[PDB]
Amino acid sequence: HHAGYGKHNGPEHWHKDFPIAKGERQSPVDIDTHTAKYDPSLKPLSVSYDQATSLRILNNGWAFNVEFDDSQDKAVLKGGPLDGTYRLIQFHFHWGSLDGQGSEHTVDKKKYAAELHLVHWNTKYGDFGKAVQQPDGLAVLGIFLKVGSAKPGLQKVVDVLDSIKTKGKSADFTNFDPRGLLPESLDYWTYPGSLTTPPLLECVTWIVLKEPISVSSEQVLKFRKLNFNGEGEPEELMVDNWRPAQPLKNRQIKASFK
Ligand SMILES: [Zn+2]
Repeated sequence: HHAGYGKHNGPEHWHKDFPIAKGERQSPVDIDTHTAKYDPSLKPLSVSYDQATSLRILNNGWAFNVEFDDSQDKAVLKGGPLDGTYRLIQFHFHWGSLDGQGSEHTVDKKKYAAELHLVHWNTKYGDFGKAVQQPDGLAVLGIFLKVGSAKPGLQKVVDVLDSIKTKGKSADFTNFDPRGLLPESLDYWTYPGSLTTPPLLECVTWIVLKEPISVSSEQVLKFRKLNFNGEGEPEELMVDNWRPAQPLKNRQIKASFK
């Protein structure tokens, strides 16, 4: 009986196994666009994914992760609020059972159909495991997804989901270009926060893009065909695997843009 997104083990229950769930810098949060202040101090954001090397995609019962080779300085995130270099290790989504919900962060309380999370770790800490133990160990790029026109660069991901339907399944996923999942503009909000799943460590600088990418209903429907359960178990569809907005507390959300 571990955490999950069910009525008896959902986000509201996580604090029992992870006290930090009621911490001072938990994520996600609602982004109040009118209160977020433009920060002249923010340097230009740099997303260098030209040499990104994906290797595999796995259903881990919480989402599916496209994993990358981070043994070398290739796909990195720098600039903006960040100091130093952060290396891409994996990306995953959260999505709902309906187009009206699914994102973890909200904008003026608005919930998007889904949210993409590109996870990077601060290279100054040597590895991901050590980085998550640091307040500035991680830097996650958040991108909202809305339903409309299909996203060409996402179809490759959608097509392999059939092979990793259940928890524990993984498949080769080489040569995937994450640049195809980025919106046109890099304008962003940013604030200090946490992982949004156990162990919910407060080691994350969050960079959430203002501009959503559009995906087709067909593409999102395939996300909804995945299973939380393992092979040969009662089917529990993988939907609504998002954590709700948490108290902002003593934090300020800064904007990179007008
Ligand atoms: Zn996430």
